[PDB]
Amino acid sequence: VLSEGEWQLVLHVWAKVEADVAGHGQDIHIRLFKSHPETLEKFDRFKHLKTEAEMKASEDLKKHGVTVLTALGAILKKKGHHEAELKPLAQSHATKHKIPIKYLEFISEAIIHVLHSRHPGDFGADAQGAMNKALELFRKDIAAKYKELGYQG
Ligand code: HEM
Repeated sequence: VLSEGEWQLVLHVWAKVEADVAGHGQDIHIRLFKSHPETLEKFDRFKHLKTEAEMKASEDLKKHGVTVLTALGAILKKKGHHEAELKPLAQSHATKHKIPIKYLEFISEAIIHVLHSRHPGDFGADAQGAMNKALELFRKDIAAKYKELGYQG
């Protein structure tokens, strides 16, 4: 469970993300694909992208990052009461895209990295710990929904 204080630190930094959702999404995906290249293989629509500049130039990748961060933001704003928002995500990611929890760990790492790179003054140790707890909760809850669907990833 996160404390109310922890949720407020999470949402405080999230408001900074919301000032440029597209750019944050791009940096997060680029970091993810650079640090863990195997994850790019999951995206039939993006795996053709060969360089960082191609990734930045891709309107479809930029659009996708807004979709991803919009879904995550909607989840975070529920402060743990996110069943209705999380279930459809679990359904598609377990049954269609087949994304193991370890890949969700990888993108969580990319999120923390990008938020610190862009907002160090609003993302110190305590805020990072809070965001880490929020993403840990997201991953734990999605893993339970995965199992309900029969996926052990
Ligand atoms: C913060 C965690 C993530 C969130 C919030 C998120 C959210 C979303 C959303 C909202 C969609 C569109 C609707 C849907 O199909 O469910 C989507 C699609 C997709 N996701 Fe994720 N995602 C996350 C992590 C990942 C990761 C790490 C991967 C791969 C390693 C992945 C793979 C995919 C793929 C392949 C699609 C279909 C893209 C397309 O061709 O249109 N997701 N995701």
